Parts: sequence; C-alpha cells; structure tokens
Amino acid sequence: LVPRGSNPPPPETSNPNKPKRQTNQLQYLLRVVLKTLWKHQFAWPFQQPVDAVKLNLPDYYKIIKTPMDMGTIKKRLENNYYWNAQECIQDFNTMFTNCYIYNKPGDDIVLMAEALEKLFLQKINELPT
Ligand SMILES: CCN1C(=O)c2cccc3c(S(=O)(=O)NCC4CCN(C(C)=O)CC4)ccc1c23
Repeated sequence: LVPRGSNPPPPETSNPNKPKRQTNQLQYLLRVVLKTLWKHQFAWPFQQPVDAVKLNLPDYYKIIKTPMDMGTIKKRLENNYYWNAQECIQDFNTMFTNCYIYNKPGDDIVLMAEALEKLFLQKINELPT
C-alpha cells in the first residue's frame, strides 16, 4: 500500500576482455583523487550504491537510469575498467548529476554533492601529464 522501491544489481566493475593498460593519470585518480574525495566530511552518502528501500527513496531508480557511486568508481579503477581518465571523470560527473537530477536544488544532499564536485574539479586540475 506504500511503495518501497527496489534495487538493481550494482554497476559492473570489471571488463575481462580489456587489456591491463595502467596510466599515471588513472593511478592519480585512484591514489589521490578518489582517496581525497572518499575522506571528505560529505562523502559518505556517495560511497555506495543508493539503497532505495533502506533510504526510503522508492522512486530513485525510476528517475535515475545510470546510477553511480564512489565505491563503484573505486572498484573500476582497481580493476583497470577505464581506458582513460576521461571515462573515470565521466562516472564522477554521472554521480554528481544524478544527485542534482533526483533532488531539489536547495536540498542538503545537493550542497554536499556541490562541495565534493568543487573539490573534484580542483583535484582534476592537478592531473599528471
Ligand atoms: C547521493 C545519493 N543519495 C541521494 O541522492 C539521496 C537523497 C536523499 C537522501 C539520501 C541519503 S540519506 O542518508 O537518507 N540522507 C543524507 C543526509 C543525512 C543527514 N546529513 C548529514 C551530513 O549527516 C545530510 C545528508 C543518502 C544518499 C543519497 C540520498
């Protein structure tokens, strides 16, 4: 009588068909950018996939078609899922914009996302060659 929602499987984090191509920029994204964002005071709501049921967001996956979270990004970096830094940056962008899409501009969670995004853009300015 009250819809409670339901969760998808989490996004894929490995691509076994792809060669292991390590780069300085991807190393930096894992060891500096991701780690720095992870430890920020506002990071915790973004560290794992949204649980629409336990968070009482029963329409979350109706609205958000491409979910993304920092735990998924961390695994993708660890597993060498990304071909380049741009792909990883795109996933951070998807994570922040999903928050802006689902929520209202004045919401606390949006202030948190904006702060993380500003820090992320600062850290991406410091990427290696
Ligand atoms: C980032 C994924 N995400 C959402 O988009 C979202 C919307 C509404 C609540 C919520 C939550 S939540 O844990 O239910 N509420 C987040 C609040 C919890 C209270 N706050 C703090 C700093 O202690 C502000 C952030 C987690 C992750 C979410 C959301």
